[PDB]
Amino acid sequence: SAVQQKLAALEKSSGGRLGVALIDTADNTQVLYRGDERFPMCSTSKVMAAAAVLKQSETQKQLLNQPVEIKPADLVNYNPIAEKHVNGTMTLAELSAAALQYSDNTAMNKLIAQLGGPGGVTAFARAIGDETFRLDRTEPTLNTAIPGDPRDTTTPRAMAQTLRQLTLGHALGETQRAQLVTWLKGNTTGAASIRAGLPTSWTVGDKTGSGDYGTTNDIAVIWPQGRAPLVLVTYFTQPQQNAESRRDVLASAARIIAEGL
Repeated sequence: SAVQQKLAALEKSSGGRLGVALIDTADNTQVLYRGDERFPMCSTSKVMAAAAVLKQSETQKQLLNQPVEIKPADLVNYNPIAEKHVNGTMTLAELSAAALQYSDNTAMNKLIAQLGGPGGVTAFARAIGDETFRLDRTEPTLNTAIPGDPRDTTTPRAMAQTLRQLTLGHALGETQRAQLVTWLKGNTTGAASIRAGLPTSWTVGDKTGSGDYGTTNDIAVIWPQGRAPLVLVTYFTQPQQNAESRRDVLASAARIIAEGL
């Protein structure tokens, strides 16, 4: 198609490997580029950890208010929010918001621990029908993004269908889904990625991710005005271990998707 031609040209211009999955909920049509190839998820995996805790709270009705201790030994490499509460507590709601809206890596590890380890996050993916997602490590080693390493990867198609079910479907209860949507819409890290390629008028909720090998990711639910929502996943990784992040590639992919409605 035309969009596949331009996405292929974008990739060629960039020197990296680009993966895209779009779901248009209006007719359940899909646009895919390298949709079945594995990409390192990096921080986009935080969406699944938060979703898994939200699912837990459908039964444990007060779980999100449960306080969790933040101690100096919990701090890893990027802890913008948890640092503000060392030697205090944060609730699981506050930890989920920090992981999602600020990509706090300590918050992610607390969520992994609440679920019983990386296998508890992966188990949730399987329980909603995602047989591709795999979380293997905690923060920060899950970001090594080594070429060919299947650990901590998913595919664009799989992540698009899962993100659809979590935010617009009913994988979660009603109050839980609305909380996830509210959280994604208030992300602070995404201004230069998918958002930068879309009309200023559309509402976006997204989660970014970055890691070694110049890995630059963004997953998003998009609410155009007067139009059914869209789900867009953009994954990007590069051949050199020390390559720079390329958020512009993600904005460009989104702009190519958007021009063709």
